[PDB]
Amino acid sequence: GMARCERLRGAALRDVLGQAQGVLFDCDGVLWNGERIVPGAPELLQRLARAGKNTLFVSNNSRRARPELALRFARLGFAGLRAEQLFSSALCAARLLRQRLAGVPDPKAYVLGSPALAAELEAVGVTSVGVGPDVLHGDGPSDWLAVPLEPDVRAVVVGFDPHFSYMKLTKAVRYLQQPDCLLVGTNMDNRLPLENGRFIAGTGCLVRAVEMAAQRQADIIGKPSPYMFQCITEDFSVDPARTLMVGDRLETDILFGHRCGMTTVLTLTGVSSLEEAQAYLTAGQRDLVPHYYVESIADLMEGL
Amino acid sequence: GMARCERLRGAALRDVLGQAQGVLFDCDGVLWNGERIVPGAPELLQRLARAGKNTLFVSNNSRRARPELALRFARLGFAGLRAEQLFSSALCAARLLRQRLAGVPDPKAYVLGSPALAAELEAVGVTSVGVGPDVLHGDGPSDWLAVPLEPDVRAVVVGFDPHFSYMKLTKAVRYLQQPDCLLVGTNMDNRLPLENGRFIAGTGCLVRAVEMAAQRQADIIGKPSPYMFQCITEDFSVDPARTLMVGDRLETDILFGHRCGMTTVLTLTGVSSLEEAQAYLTAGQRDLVPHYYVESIADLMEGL
Ligand SMILES: [Mg+2]
Ligand SMILES: [Mg+2]
Repeated sequence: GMARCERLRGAALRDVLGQAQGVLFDCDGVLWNGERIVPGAPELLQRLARAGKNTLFVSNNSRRARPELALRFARLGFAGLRAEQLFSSALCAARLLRQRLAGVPDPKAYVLGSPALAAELEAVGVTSVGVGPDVLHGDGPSDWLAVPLEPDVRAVVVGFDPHFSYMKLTKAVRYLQQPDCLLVGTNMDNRLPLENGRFIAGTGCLVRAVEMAAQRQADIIGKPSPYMFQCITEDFSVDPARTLMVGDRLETDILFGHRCGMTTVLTLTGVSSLEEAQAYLTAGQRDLVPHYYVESIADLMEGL
Repeated sequence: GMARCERLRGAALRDVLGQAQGVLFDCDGVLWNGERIVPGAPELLQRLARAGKNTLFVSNNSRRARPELALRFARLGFAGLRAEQLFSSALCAARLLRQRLAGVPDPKAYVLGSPALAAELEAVGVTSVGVGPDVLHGDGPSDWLAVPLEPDVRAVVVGFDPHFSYMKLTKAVRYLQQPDCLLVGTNMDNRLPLENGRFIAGTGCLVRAVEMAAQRQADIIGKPSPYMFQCITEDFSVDPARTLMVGDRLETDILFGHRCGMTTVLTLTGVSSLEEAQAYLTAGQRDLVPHYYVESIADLMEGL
């Protein structure tokens, strides 16, 4: 219940991991950093599998699709992995629209995002527009507002989009003038972590901008939004009480666990540090303190 | 004292307006709506001048320089207007940087904004770069982050920029990696009002985007930011107790007045309606309740 931020070892470690029906893994900062993977991570999955434990993988990535993600696992030495275990914000975004755009014929979405995100939409029957560069044509507003749009658009989907422009912001706002139109954000992250400790602006910057202009609260898919779990529980029977959430980041992965009622395990490889976790415990922010923590997910094995 | 949202007529209209040493006007929705001016607005100004009252004009516009704004006034039938009375967010942005870069040699700023905003900076001694289109080329992040920047940049200034892109956002974040660098936002408005009641995304959307990515709280110039007043009091001696703030919007102009200690007057020829004012008074949110209100600023003449 109350995260004591205890290091998960020996007696407690065998208990909690042992009792777990399944384990939920963030990918970046947990299983790997770039193409260089965390020691013993592949073996951990093998043993989790043989222990009879369901392992699922969750990612706020919105740039590259399920197929190319499964391959990434293979490239990095993770084998025997089914695509059905992979859940990205783009996938779950598509899943949301399909449910919302139920009895709507020829469902269309304006997409400020990647070709992958489009693919995930196209896999659920939702056609896409907006992917790619949209440079600003015209002298002033009257020109920008006269650009012909898609009449069948029933949703604005903001994912990660390096081609995000004021022009796209305008189109999205225009589309959203129809109240019935949906606004979806793949994730609210302010930063996208990069391989060697670098970063660039995160999708949440683009989402928040559209929200402000359109004066709307977007539906967010990715962690720490509980819908990520919703997306999972539709496919898998996941008793959160018997499932561990493992992540490197406190503001995404851990908060996700608490909101879903999962026992959370912070790994000290990746973004967050223990000092920060205790600082939250230390600061009274009851929802960002991990129940347990480990130096690396490799430490989890003796629990099996 | 406590703004009761009273209708300003006869005795009350005679009292405070009579006692007022000066009057501060927002332009859009007060003096005019688009190119259509409020009947008798020019007359009010003529009569205020002869009454011996200093009139100043404040705007969150960042697309028009002081000169080009003065012309708008003259061409729209407002005569005897000195440019010294005009205060735009772009102008005050320049005033801020000049003060903050008080002793920096060859000061440079990265500007996500208009050529005008650049001019106000260039008139104040601050060199500018970033104005105009900045298309994103390169396959991924490593390419985007390897783009050579201008070394002398000591400030990021976010104004209204229809060329705003993820590349510009990226450049801004990189500049801001040096903590000593400044982050300035001309205004935080969610929307930019257009001639015929239309609108487009406001500067505040872009600013918030840069803030999130760079994890910075930008310094805001325009209303309702008190700095707009500071910018003015550097030029004019304004006793706020003897100065009227007149505006069409409650959340920008009126909030601005309360924060500066000016007697606030809502004109109903603009964005806000009387209904909204009564809602705030009813709700106890004192900083958005106008002390007084008039159907049009033309009603103020009988106070003289
Ligand atoms: Mg991660
Ligand atoms: Mg206005």
